[PDB]
Amino acid sequence: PKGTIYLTFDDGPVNASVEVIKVLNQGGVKATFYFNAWHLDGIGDENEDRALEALKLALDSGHIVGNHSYDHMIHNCVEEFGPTSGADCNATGNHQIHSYQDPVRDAASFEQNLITLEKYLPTIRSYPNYKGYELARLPYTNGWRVTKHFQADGLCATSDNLKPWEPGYVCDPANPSNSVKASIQVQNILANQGYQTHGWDVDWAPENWGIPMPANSLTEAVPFLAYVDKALNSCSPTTIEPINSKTQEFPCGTPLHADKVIVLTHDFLFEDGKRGMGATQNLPKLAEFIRIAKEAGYVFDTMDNYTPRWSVGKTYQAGEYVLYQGVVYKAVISHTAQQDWAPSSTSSLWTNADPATNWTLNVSYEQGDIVNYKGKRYLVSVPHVSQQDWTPDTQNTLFTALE
Amino acid sequence: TPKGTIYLTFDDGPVNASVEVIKVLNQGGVKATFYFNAWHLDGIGDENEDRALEALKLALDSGHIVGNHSYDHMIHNCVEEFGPTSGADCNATGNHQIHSYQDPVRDAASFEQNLITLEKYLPTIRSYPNYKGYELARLPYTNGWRVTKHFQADGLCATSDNLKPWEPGYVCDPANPSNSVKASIQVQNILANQGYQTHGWDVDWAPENWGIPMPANSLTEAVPFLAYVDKALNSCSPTTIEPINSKTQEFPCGTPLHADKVIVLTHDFLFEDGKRGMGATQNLPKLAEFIRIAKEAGYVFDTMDNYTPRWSVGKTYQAGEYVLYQGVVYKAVISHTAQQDWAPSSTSSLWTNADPATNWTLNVSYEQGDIVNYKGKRYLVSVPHVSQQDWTPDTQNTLFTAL
Ligand SMILES: CC(=O)N[C@@H]1[C@@H](O)[C@H](O)[C@@H](CO)O[C@@H]1O
Ligand SMILES: CC(=O)N[C@@H]1[C@@H](O)[C@H](O)[C@@H](CO)O[C@@H]1O
Ligand SMILES: [Ca+2]
Ligand SMILES: [Ca+2]
Ligand SMILES: [Zn+2]
Ligand SMILES: [Zn+2]
Repeated sequence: PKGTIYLTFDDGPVNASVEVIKVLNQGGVKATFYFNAWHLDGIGDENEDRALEALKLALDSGHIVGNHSYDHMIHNCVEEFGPTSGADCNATGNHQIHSYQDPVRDAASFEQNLITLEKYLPTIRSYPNYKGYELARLPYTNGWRVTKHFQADGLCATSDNLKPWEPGYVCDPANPSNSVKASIQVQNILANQGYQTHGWDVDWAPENWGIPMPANSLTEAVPFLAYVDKALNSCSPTTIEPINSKTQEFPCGTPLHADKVIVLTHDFLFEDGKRGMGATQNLPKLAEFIRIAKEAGYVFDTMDNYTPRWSVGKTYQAGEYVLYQGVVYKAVISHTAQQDWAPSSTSSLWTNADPATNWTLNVSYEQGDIVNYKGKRYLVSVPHVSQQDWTPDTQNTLFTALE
Repeated sequence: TPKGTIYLTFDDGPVNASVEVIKVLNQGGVKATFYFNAWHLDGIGDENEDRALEALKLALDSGHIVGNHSYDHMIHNCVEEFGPTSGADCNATGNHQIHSYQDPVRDAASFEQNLITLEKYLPTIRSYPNYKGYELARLPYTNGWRVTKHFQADGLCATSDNLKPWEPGYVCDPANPSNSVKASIQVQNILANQGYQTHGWDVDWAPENWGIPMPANSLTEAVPFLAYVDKALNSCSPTTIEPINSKTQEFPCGTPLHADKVIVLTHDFLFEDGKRGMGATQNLPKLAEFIRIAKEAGYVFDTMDNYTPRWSVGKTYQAGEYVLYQGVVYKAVISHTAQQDWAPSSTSSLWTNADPATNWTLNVSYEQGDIVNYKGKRYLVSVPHVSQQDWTPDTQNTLFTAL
């Protein structure tokens, strides 16, 4: 395979999601859907009466469902959140403005998302492809919490004053907006609940948002495949445009990102409706893209596999990463995986490399890491692998409490 | 060896009274488990609770275990519309135990809301290893257990559709439980599919006399309460306990995991000088004394996170013995001594997963007649077997029969 494409669809489940999924199924591929459950409540200002149907269809078809927050942060676009808020924020177009404010409340939206999904589809946890409590992606934000050493933020994703295209708009990644700062804190809060978050490499979007029916200008399949070819092994989260889509400090060349392209797109771009004739014009682009991408040697996978599953029989090199039971591990020593020697909190063969900051067992801590433990912050003074006896409040040779 | 293990469990905190309870436990040199309802943090729980957050912090800083007792103690099912006054409204009627569970999906959701509220008021709470809000739960009103796949049982008369246990004409039929009970059974199953264990109790430290104006004053004295604990030790109390709504009728008497252990239920609010009596002045001394004399009698105190004993390297396990490892219950396949690199897991030959859940799961020893959920469908285990990845119920029409 020349690479692996991860088709990721944001902002469903909506009516438009249904035909998208059928195109995927016909194409013989699985995708990842980052869902906002407010559509299930009928308050998301989309054609969304088939939201539940779409959710079930996504899950019955084997696609992965991940967590895009309950309301896409629309509570931070309006004065008081309610059933008309999506339409209000759509009226103003202030989505990217003050998008994150109180990061605790904003992170709680992701958990509210689990509540609502599990409300409308009480069986959802019986689906192994339901990953709502494991995989997430922040509204507006090309931000990543993949592993302890694969993390980076969208430093100008959202603004305190002006939308990006506007004159005089400033973006200083070194002194990011308050919204960006808050969004970083959300990332951290989620990572401490065990989420990975993933950004994207390429965004399948209207080439022109200024024309009527802008969804019609979704990149045609052939040139889109060119964009994908260009993103492959090219650290495109740093070079992608527009600016609010960049991940400025993305660890170019980080091993898990090799030979992979994450495509972001939006279900709503594939309906015939307020944005254009997206079903008529864009469903065949999706279909053709899948066909010609396969032809060209790409395979398609899902974000539960973006960090590969630990596999019995496979030989691992030290430093290689796996996902095992939702936790990221990094191989300590090269070896071949066998049945009883899975990664764990006590394995000598692996350390826990989750992208989290709370003190955790069997983590290779590095000098300069700051960890949280029983409500305090501690600076790691000497590198070591955490173990139960070496708690930060009792090991001042390893940790120093910060003020 | 100790005479047995006592698990002090305090329900309905965090409130003001919690603080002095915690201090006495601390002076007693013991750790307890608090099953909390976060509505007190919002100040709508109708208790003296301005120090709720102080109490939560103190509980966690003192090393006590925090477990999930749901956000509002199901008060939303005691009133027409849940709101800031519903606690008082329900205290006005005394209908806590009537229609206590209705929509199990919604009631189970209160346990997740509890997580949200706790993590809102104390954003650092996940940095406490003693925070087990997302792992350990107890249903309001209900002596119900989801411990292991072979250690589960319900409070078949815990809650009612009409009358309370003391009202004449009240009838408890375990064989044909109330609707509220059936709903609570579903809540147990929902939480268990989210990874919770739930535990009931063996003895309840409560007013000896609810008919006086200051009922808290009649909390059993230390010596005779110790006698109750003694009586409970190895004698299947959940079946014999009174009142009837506190029974666990089908409790697996003699089940090994329950041997030599006594779980004590009590309530923080019984240790307050206030509307229930002189709880602080009268009951804090009883608590202190009970701790002293229990120890002198050979008992040790432990927390509910250890009720299912944590897996520990170096310990020898026997075939069929249960452990907890990373919040998951496992059951030993053969007698062996535990080694660092051979931990229980989804792929371990030494252990099977024995969580008390019903969703189809890897490496579970299924029995004939077990019913599992998988991708939205229910399957009868026709051929008992240990589940593996290639034997998903949708593809194994000999091992499983679709219902
Ligand atoms: C231009 C456009 O379609 N923007 C949409 C907005 O309509 C929607 O409410 C939001 C949440 O899904 O996502 C995007 O910002
Ligand atoms: C008689 C008594 O004290 N009942 C209490 C009730 O007051 C309280 O609101 C509820 C939830 O905390 O727990 C108990 O049912
Ligand atoms: Ca995880
Ligand atoms: Ca668990
Ligand atoms: Zn989005
Ligand atoms: Zn209670």
